[PDB]
Amino acid sequence: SHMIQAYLGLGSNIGDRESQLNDAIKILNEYDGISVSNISPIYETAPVGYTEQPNFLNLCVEIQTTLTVLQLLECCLKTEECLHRIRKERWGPRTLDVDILLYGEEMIDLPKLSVPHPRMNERAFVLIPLNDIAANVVEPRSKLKVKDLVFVDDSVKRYK
Ligand SMILES: Nc1nc2nc(S)n(CCO)c2c(=O)[nH]1
Repeated sequence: SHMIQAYLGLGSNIGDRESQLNDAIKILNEYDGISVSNISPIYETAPVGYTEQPNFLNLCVEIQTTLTVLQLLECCLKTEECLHRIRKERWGPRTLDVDILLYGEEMIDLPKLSVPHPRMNERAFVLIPLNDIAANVVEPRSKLKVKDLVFVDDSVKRYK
């Protein structure tokens, strides 16, 4: 029951993107061991990786959690599988990504999981919305607080 403060990164680029983010937050907070305590603004971001796909909506969430980072990962995975289910086949699959960004001030390096991801520092679609809710949290790989990692990126803009 020692509570860890974690940050998650959420994204959806196809379907009702905002409603997808919204549901993921709700589902995560429904776990006995997770309490959603803050949410960033939503940002519309240009796709990173494949450039030929729709824009994402991204946000980040602060949680107070008594789960271990792997149990938290489980909750993330279950939430993805759940909001991926088709609504109507002809509409196609729905989308949602939920990543653990920060878990207390710990560096976690397991074969199935790295928290923070070592390349998270590259991602404005993460850092910008992260900075709205975790500006003063130290990202342990770099040793920089999130407010000092965040950089200018015009491909990321507030959505509402
Ligand atoms: N802008 C942006 N690009 C992305 N590429 C992938 S893959 N993803 C899914 C997150 O890993 C995203 C994303 O959430 N936002």
